[PDB]
Amino acid sequence: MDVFMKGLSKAKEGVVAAAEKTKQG
Repeated sequence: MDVFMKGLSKAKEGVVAAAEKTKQG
């Protein structure tokens, strides 16, 4: 499940990226 965790975390970074970009514009 390590890979799955990395996959989720990788997606999270993108959602965070979106969250920051959206909350800053």
